[PDB]
Amino acid sequence: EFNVYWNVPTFMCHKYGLRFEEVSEKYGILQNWMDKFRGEEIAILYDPGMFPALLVARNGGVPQLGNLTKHLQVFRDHLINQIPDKSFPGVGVIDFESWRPIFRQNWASLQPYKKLSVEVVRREHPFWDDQRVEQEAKRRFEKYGQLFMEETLKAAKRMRPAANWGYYAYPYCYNLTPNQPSAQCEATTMQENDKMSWLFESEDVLLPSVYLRWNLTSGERVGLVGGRVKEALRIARQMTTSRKKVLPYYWYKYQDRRDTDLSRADLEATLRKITDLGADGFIIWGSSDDINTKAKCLQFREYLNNELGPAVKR
Repeated sequence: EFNVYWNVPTFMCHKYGLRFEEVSEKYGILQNWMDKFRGEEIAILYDPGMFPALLVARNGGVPQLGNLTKHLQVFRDHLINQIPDKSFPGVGVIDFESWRPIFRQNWASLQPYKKLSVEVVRREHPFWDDQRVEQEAKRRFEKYGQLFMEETLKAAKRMRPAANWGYYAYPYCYNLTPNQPSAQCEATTMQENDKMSWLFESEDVLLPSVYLRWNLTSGERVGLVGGRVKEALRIARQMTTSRKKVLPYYWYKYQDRRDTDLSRADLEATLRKITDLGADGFIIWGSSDDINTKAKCLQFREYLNNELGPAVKR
């Protein structure tokens, strides 16, 4: 079975008389009833609850200073508000992007999580040797990072047990990065994904994000997708406990050229890579900002009928 899901917020175009019925009627894409954003096929929760984050530190900033009970209470209300049907049977996507639960992977723009972790240990234990400080910072961050992510996922699964739940973008790969220029995932990240059974055995579906970059060759764009889909399939077949579905998150815009629609050549080669590798389908995502006016709705509909729809159909 191969299932393609509509996760583009075309509900914003309904006020203009554009209901996007062709998604399911012509292109065979699974679509929520009445083209609702959240429905029986799929529902994404954007930054649900009150995950500790650095924005100002929200709920502690780093997970080891966070209030878990506060987060879980808010998360419960957000889930119930957005997914009122207890019997929701679709793909439930938790979109939590503040930090990675692996200390080492909080690089570049996520570096402040590493720094704050160490600062807190140093302040509390000024006379601990540096190795002890570093070790403690990593340990505490990973311990509470795991607690927040695993407890939230457990709560979602308990409250909505008929759905298949997962976190957006995990597992990570970091291919075509400086440090890792080839299309293969970073080796240390592969090892860290292998030891993250607490997350992957609990998830029902793996959702690697495979958004293309414009500043890459055509072959490199396929490689970006391929490396990420292979990482998710390895982990999906890994898992001791179960057989996970793999549904890559796919965007019709370039991640580094956000106003530019994917070319037909790119749609064809990358959607072919996803299917050829044996994924269980894919999820087409869109940003609200790209279809929040009638003219944006009509331009997106033109792209859907000109290129995206046809490519997805076959």
